[PDB]
Amino acid sequence: KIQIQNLSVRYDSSLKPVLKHVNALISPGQKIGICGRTGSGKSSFSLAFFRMVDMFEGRIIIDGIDIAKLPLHTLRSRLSIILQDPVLFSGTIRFNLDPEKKCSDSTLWEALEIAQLKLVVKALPGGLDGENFSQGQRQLFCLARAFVRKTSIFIMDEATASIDMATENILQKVVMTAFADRTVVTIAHRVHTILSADLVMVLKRGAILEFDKPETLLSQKDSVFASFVRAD
Repeated sequence: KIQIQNLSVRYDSSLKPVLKHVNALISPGQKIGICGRTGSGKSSFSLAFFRMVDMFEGRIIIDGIDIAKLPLHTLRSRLSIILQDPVLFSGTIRFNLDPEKKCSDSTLWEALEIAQLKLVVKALPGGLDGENFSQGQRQLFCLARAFVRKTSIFIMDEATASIDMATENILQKVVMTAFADRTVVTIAHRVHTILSADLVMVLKRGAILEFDKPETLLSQKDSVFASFVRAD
């Protein structure tokens, strides 16, 4: 569960604030994209809440807890993420698959067969024992490992930017049967999967343009996401 109060993002990191005065209630069972001129919209959400960068004003809260006393090791860990180039150690498959204590065959062939990587179970013998072909099977195993977090809140931002096109044919397909039934914010500059997302965001002026359904947005005579639809 998520409750965010009046968030205004100002960064001690580099010059000047970015996001300004964002307040809303958001729970699981949703999808959230990020559009705009300068990208990485969801990178502000990840960086703030998972504590990468820092903001100044406002808070993005989980349950009744706010950013203040939230457990640090919990906040930057219990979450999930997907990035463009997050390849991991190629030494051992079941051990990389076991960054934490244990999954073993259960989540191994369970999420592996769930990720289409079960043929990697057919080619390479049983893991803990890497062959790289493009990023397709590579980053497929990657974002598959990420999505294997399996907890309530999953986050991905522009994971399909470098992941090329027809991969989503399976890959977005994989998310189609996955990204549902939990807390998700999913952003792509192709934006194609943001259709059924209950919330959308595009960056103009100082902060996000607006937040609503895609069909409610395209429903008005004039709306942002429509205006960013043609030129893409």
